[PDB]
Amino acid sequence: MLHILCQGTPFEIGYEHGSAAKAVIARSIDFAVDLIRGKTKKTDEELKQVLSQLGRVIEERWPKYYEEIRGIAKGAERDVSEIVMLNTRTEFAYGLKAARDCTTAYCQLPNGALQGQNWDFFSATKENLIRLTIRQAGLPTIKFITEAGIIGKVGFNSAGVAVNYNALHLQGLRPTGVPSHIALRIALESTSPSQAYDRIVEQGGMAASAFIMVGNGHEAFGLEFSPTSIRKQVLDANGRMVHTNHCLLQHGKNEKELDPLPDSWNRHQRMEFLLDGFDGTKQAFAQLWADEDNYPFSICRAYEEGKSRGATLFNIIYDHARREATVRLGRPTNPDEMFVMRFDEEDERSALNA
Ligand SMILES: CC1(C)S[C@@H]2[C@H](N)C(=O)N2[C@H]1C(=O)O
Repeated sequence: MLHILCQGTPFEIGYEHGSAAKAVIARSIDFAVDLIRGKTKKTDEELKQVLSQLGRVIEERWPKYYEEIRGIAKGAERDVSEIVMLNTRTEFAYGLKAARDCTTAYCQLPNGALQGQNWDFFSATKENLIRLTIRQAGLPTIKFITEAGIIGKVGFNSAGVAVNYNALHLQGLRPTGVPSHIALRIALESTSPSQAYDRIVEQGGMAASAFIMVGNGHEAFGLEFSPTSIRKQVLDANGRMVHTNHCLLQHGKNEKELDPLPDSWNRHQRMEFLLDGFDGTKQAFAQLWADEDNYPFSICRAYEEGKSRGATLFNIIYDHARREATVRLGRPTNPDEMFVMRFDEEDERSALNA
């Protein structure tokens, strides 16, 4: 998988990403444009203006992230609004559709916690998956898997903070709220899960709906959110946390979950069952993500035309004890690629600002 090392100012960071992933970003934009057009009757000109409005929000509220977005645009030779689109894709898509009309686990264990997910989506995006190592002086070094062009997704940092992301569809949109991928980046720049929690909350409200898990070797929490609800998931009596694509927590009376997939319930029940017979070993933990019960709608999801629109596109396993993330591209039953991410002393020097 394309691996880009980004360092320096926010703009320089964005620029390296944009330059080195130029052709991949073009594919990301193409795919996003197709997806977006499927959700709306609006003309492209109107869509451009909405994106200009969203860009102005990011510029005002998170100038550091906007500067990076500007760098990505410059390096990829694309319009800033196109990159803004990539970084607000879910929110943008949700909003347009309203106008018109993943399996994750954390296990606390004696020889170190284990945390992981499968990311399930349209297969077209798998070829657009890249990884970035981002060094910013005085902040944790981040290593994360993302679709080319997007500044926050799934990964971990030199401080041991590991993040996971699940689609969730509670109703509501706040265009001035924090986009999900910005919140992911905020979590990835934090030195602990507690700080991550604090800094996400600091934003004063989410733009839309998703689920985010943040953990290290000691503690972990999940967040189920809408623009009007932030509910915290904690470890159960077994030191476990499981999440799929539906609300497990009680939200306010006004909250409304929109068309979650039936298999989201099946997969959660399945993973909890699997973790019951789980012996604690890293080998067995890795095998959980290859489960094919209820195929093609399984934990290891398969694309099957006329049944399931997506597949598991990657799996990540955080070995908290060793601060290593094992990544398997494609379906864990037969991965396209497998590699281990780890921080070296240079990554650590940047984090210390030494
Ligand atoms: C296309 C997807 C793989 S993406 C969404 C969620 N991750 C899930 O499961 N789905 C599938 C769906 O919406 O059919």
